[PDB]
Amino acid sequence: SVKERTEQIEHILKSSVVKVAYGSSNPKRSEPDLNILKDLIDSNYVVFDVLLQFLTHQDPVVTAAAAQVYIRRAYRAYTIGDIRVHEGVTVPIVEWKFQLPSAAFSTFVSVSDLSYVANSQSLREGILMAVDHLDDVDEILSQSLEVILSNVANVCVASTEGFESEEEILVRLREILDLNKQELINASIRRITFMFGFKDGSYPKYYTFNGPNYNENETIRHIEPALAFQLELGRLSNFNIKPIFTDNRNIHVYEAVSKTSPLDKRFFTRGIIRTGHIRDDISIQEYLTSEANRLMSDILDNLEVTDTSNSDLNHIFINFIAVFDISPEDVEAAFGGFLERFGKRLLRLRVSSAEIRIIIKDPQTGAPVPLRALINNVSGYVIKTEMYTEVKNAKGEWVFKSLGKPGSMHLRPIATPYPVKEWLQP
Ligand SMILES: [Cl-]
Repeated sequence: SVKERTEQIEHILKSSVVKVAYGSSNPKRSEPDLNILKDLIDSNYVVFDVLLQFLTHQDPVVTAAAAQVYIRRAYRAYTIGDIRVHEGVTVPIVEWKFQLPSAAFSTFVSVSDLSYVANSQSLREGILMAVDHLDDVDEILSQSLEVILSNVANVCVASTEGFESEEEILVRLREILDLNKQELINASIRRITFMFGFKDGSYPKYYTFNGPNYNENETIRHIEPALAFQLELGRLSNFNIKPIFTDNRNIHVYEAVSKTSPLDKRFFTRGIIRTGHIRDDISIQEYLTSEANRLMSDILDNLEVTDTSNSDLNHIFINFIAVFDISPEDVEAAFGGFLERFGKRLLRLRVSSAEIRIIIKDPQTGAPVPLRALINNVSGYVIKTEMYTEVKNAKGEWVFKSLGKPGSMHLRPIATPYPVKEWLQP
């Protein structure tokens, strides 16, 4: 598939550009047909693993249809405006304008910086720039910013040949930052992101640095900031969070300490399952349960290497991003006995509960419907799985809605931060 989709894309991009029949030559600078690109933007399969390489595609005319797809699919939670394909000193530059609505996503003025609050009255621009190699950046960046804390810059980087440790790429990027610092600031760039594509099907890496001192935002290291909501970080707001980096980049583990009570330590792992290919043979239900399983294995191994000293209510959050043909009952099926298979490992590790998020193609409407399975180890006697949908309530906030008989969180708002151990308060 990684081959097939890598090719599948090429045809879709160039087919968006091409406007004319054989022999007559096509227009030098022409807009791409969004009806034709739409089926690549609104796709349930992964796209970002295979797409970045086409931003430094040879031709500058698909490069721009590549850009749009990226922007238009990263900013699925935003109200996107219009996009201009500019032309820099060297490589092209793409500018999109955008703004965020008030129920954009499950846990509700920006997605990645939850402290960016604005009134009922706010103006937000973004740059996309492709580069070929990290050395290219410094020259490109300053000129690029000129098309002018509220803006956003995403920089793609087609190669890092001649680099070894991340950490040496990190302080390269820090150099590049601290040399353009005041110039980034003048473009009111709130958050800039370097995104390194790949070819064998690995998911891009992401580095993001914020604010006036462009220090790295560790908490959203390998996720496009626009989609960081898939991590649902807001729900950790009663804890001082800190990442623990891992070799699996679909996995974001965080040490949490209740601000209120330094003795309430936990680890929240939040894994993400994008999907690029399902096998013909197997059921959907069968697919959900292997990767869930896989992911929980990879997850458990990291905790069984990390120092989980006085942790207690350790928590796992698996997030599927695709849409699936399956049924709520079949979904619930798949996670029957899900943890039990891990009982001794979850026991030794103090993992008390796990939450899965799946989306279901509605049989009739064909529209996507979000489920949560909340599995709770507590009351150790048995494991209860409570199944919800997500619904907008009276107030306008997304909310759990049980599938059967009311559950623990039957109409709680999905954004509810995990409660703290209060009895540990002085
Ligand atoms: Cl993607």
